[PDB]
Amino acid sequence: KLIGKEALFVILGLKRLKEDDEKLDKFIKTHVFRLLKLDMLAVIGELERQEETALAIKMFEVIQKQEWYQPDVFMYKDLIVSLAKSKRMDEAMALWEKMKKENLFPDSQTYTEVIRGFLRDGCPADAMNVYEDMLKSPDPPEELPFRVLLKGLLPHPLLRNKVKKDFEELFPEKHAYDPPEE
Repeated sequence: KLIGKEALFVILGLKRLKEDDEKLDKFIKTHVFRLLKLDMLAVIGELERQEETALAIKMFEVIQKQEWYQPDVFMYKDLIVSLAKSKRMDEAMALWEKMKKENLFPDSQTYTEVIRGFLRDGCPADAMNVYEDMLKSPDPPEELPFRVLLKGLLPHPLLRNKVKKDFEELFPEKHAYDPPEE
């Protein structure tokens, strides 16, 4: 992608001061608060990609305070997925709960990516939580998230069988000629 000069200066400075709480906070107040919207999104996106999740959480906190801020599912998705990839499952789940409270609407790929993230980290309970949220979505569920779950839940046949049963009951016709279980 595409990272401007101010955004790049901030990213290098945050990573530089990462372990000094004192210097970091002053740097944030001095160089990060003035960032324009596009540049803040650019900085949090790069931190998330690099899995500098502690700095990303700080950026998200600054962002929420901005005059232009409006809760966005993708902004939450990106952070949660970065957290799961860094094995901060509790922080990730907590952000997912906060997202739900803001009444946002994950698309199917969002449910699926979060679920894959939790399963990868060996957290079936968290995956199932997101799965149960997916079943309550306004949208009808797509099959892909079920295939992910059934393959990630082999070591946990009670969870896997429950998912398998939710599918057959939700897609009687589709279960028949296209098993996600298979």
